[PDB]
Amino acid sequence: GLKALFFDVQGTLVDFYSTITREGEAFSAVRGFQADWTTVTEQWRAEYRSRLDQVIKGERPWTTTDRIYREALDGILANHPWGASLNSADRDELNSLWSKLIPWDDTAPGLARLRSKYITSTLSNGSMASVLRISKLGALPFDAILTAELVRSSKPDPKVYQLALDSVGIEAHQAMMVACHKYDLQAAKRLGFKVAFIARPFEFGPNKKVDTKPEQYFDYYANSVVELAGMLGA
Amino acid sequence: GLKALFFDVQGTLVDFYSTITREGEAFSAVRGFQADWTTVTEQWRAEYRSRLDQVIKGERPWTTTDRIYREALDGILANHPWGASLNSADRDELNSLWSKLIPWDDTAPGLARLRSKYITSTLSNGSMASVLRISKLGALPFDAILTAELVRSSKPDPKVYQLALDSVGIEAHQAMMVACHKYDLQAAKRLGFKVAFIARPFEFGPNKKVDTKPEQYFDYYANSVVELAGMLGA
Repeated sequence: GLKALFFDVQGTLVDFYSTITREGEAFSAVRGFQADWTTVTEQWRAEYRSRLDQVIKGERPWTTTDRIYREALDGILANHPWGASLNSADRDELNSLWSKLIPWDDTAPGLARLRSKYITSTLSNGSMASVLRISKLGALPFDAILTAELVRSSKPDPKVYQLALDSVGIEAHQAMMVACHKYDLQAAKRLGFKVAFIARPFEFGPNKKVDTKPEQYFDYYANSVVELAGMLGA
Repeated sequence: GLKALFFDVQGTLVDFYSTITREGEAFSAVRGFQADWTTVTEQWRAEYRSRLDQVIKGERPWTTTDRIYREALDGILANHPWGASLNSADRDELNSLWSKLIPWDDTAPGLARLRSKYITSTLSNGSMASVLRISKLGALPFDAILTAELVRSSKPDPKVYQLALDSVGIEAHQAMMVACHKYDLQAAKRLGFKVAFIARPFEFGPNKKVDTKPEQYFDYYANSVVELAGMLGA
């Protein structure tokens, strides 16, 4: 990280857990039902992985992640009674959430600092649509917005890390990946990137354990974007 | 136009003529010679687009616009008596100016104001790296940077404007094209965009004339970005 930092978004920068469980509470109660939004979040994400692997395994073909979440919702709604009462336009509204995820309280100030010293960009699996709307809404400054949609792929596919470099015009040794997911940081480190870990102990909500162990290949390890800004001289 | 705005960059938002003629005027000073930076500019932009046209046709493998300008520089430099004295690091410098184009005075505040009411992004023909770099340099605020290198093409190719709708999630009638070039707005309007024309009479410097007539098919017609912000109520 001597010229540009690339920031994973979901979990790393934004709280999808709180977003689905709180906004979904406004959705449920207003339709007269109560839903287990903690379970729904899980089945939706897991149903998004498996529906992504198949997208990465090569049999099921590429679609924007906004379309992946929306088809995943039809699968998991079928394992809830109330899912049947939601029409197709109800589920569009429910799916819209992923373009609305909430920042962690350190994301905006640490993004602002770092960009005062660096080129900053997203490198996320979300849609460009969602990631653009997530940053505008949450006031997150970025010099640019890149997602895996632009290469029709998915991290940890090297096509995706190459796009970071190509779109900013730098060598790997000049870039650093910022993610709370260690798989992401290995693929980047395989490819020569510098890497920073932001520990996100509540990524998946209050009752779950996450993996926040340090690791030697980590160039930096931080509990917030602001702390990472401090170790990088911003 | 009611949800998102897209801006052409060269000519429309940044003063490339001043950039080359000023910064270019200092490049020779450091090295002890003189040139017509006006003449170089015209030849350079011209050879670039001719070579560009050989990649659109496919008769020439696709290269980045930065690579494309770097080769054009070699071709035009043959015609000037100070050319042989620029080694290839001298020319790499010279080529770095296309990522340093200076905003027009109005550009920064109008984009700051127009981003308060709409989603906004570049949609220019240059490279991502250049466009990202000019924006960060001129402190120009955008929710996202898009160029036609993201689809290995160039305006008025319809992909380029589709890619605008795809990334933001909006259809063409809620999107607006902004440019000082009429070929660009002609395409945006056939594809259902609203279109705003920005008149840039000094685009090519003092001793030239520029067609900046209004048109029936323009949705808006302004002499600055801050003027266009005023007309859109921002």
